[PDB]
Amino acid sequence: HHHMTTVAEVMTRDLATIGPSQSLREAAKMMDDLNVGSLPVCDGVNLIGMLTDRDIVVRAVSAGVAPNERIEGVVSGPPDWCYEDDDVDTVRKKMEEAQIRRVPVVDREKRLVGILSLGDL
Amino acid sequence: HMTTVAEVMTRDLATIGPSQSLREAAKMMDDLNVGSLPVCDGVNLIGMLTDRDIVVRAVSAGVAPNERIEGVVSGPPDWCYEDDDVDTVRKKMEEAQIRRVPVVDREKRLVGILSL
Ligand SMILES: [Cl-]
Ligand SMILES: [Cl-]
Repeated sequence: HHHMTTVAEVMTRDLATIGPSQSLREAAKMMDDLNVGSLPVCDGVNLIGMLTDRDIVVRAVSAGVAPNERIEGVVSGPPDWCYEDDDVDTVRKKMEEAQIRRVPVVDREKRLVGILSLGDL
Repeated sequence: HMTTVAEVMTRDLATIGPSQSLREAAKMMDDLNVGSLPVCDGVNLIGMLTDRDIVVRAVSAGVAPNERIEGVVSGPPDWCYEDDDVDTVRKKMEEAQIRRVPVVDREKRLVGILSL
């Protein structure tokens, strides 16, 4: 048995992201269509944060921020994130510590390369 | 000895009615640190409105925060009686990935909320 499993071996590489200038309505539609509760917010491979369904509710809806408004005013971080060569068990423990279900994965240049979800484990 | 739902549920009820706004629901979820709220019209338990429901049924449709929540909730809700076995109910909650279940008496009146 050669090695402990790395994030790269279990993450998804089919990346669905949303930009900071897109609307809360667009984020909510993407969450519904993809059946996910959290989206990576990026400009291209440049990771800004993760936006959750609960973030939309407690940071936007509760404050009267309407669906046409841009995501970027609602994003708050710093995001959890990991490197693709990190050990998956260590990352899983950090996800449970933050009570998150998806974590973005970057390469050594901090470019977004994947998403690790609890369901991948 | 079997622990019943009544022994561990919260009896302090904070519910929302169908005529109240999405903003009010979201603010209650934040203030109470919960992901779902019982929707009640008087003694009539209609369903459990989740934070995700607000997003995928209201925000995704462009609904403004001041709009009422009526019709956003979908069901039927999971629910249990106060004298049900809590271990059984929690097994069902784990299976369905729900974190809160409304608890009713034999007349189907809301008496508590079970969390975990
Ligand atoms: Cl989901
Ligand atoms: Cl929560």
